[PDB]
Amino acid sequence: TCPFYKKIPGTGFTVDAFQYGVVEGCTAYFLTHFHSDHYAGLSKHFTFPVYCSEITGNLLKNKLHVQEQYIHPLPLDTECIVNGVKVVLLDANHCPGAVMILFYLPNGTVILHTGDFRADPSMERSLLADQKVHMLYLDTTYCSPEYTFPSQQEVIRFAINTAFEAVTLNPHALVVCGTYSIGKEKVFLAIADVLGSKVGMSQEKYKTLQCLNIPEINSLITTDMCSSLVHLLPMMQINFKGLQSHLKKCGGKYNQILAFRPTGWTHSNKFTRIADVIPQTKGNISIYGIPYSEHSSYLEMKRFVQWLKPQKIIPTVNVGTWKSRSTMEKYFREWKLEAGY
Ligand SMILES: Oc1c(F)cc(F)cc1-c1cc[nH]n1
Ligand SMILES: Oc1c(F)cc(F)cc1-c1cc[nH]n1
Ligand SMILES: Oc1c(F)cc(F)cc1-c1cc[nH]n1
Ligand code: NI
Repeated sequence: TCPFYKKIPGTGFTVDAFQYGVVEGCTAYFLTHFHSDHYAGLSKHFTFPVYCSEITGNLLKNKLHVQEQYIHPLPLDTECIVNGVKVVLLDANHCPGAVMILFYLPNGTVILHTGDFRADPSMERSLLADQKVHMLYLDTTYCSPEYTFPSQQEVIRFAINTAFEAVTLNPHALVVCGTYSIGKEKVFLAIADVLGSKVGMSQEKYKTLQCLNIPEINSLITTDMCSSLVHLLPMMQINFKGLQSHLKKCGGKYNQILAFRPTGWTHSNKFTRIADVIPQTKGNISIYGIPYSEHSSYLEMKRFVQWLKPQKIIPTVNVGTWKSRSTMEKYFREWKLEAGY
């Protein structure tokens, strides 16, 4: 059964609620983004209205085969009326097509649902600047002060410089990047661009990237592996055995692999700085774990919430244990007392 934190009270709306069968009284199902834990349950047999971004709608149509008649794409930054209720979609700074949703309830209450997001000061000059938000449904993935990591720009600078140095020293080196979902496309696109290469990948991954429908990505991707010196593989293959196996298939074209595993936060962030990061190495294979996050750091989250000044916060991540729930509630109270309430 559908949990309380996925229902929007005083409406017929749910958010990211496709794995619970027919939800009683739900007239419209919102989907914040195309990640599997959020879309779980959608297929060609779904017959209720789905509201989402254009990019999310492209993925629903082509990857999950949802019928066109049930897909309702909405433009960003635009007041829209859905089943008698004013809504706005805002960029979430997560993966491609990811949104936050502002709901203007009939009773005068205003709700912001962040979906998954990476909070940024630029959100302080969105349509959020205008008015009061009563309730915030918050992506609390990294809601603890130990969760630190660098900016996306700093991580990409490291990856570009590392890859360019390696291939300039050894023109016969291959670069490999791991993936298991949409998001983090900058890692492989930025490396390919500096090396003057397209990114080679499976037909299935090519299809997914096409669905994003953006010319710059299309110009840098191919299914012809032999023509490319940056290859994408499933994240599960980014290990010494998997990479050894892959190098055999390349027909003596390469004699070294440099590989990148984009992760989220890992405990090595507590000790090491991005500039001091070193790889795991075995013979002619090296693997770098790089902390490229598409979720807010603790400090980014705190800044956003202290700016927004919501009356109530409902966490949507780490909700399963009493320890997690208690810890998050203590941070929200600290932030409030500091902020002057
Ligand atoms: O995600 C992107 C990326 F990684 C590289 C790029 F050039 C463009 C995008 C993008 C996202 C939405 N519109 N365009
Ligand atoms: O955390 C808050 C903050 F930083 C500023 C603010 F105005 C309110 C809160 C809050 C916490 C729980 N309910 N409201
Ligand atoms: O363990 C707990 C529990 F069972 C119930 C509860 F409300 C809180 C906790 C907890 C643990 C650490 N901090 N808070
Ligand atoms: Ni996500």
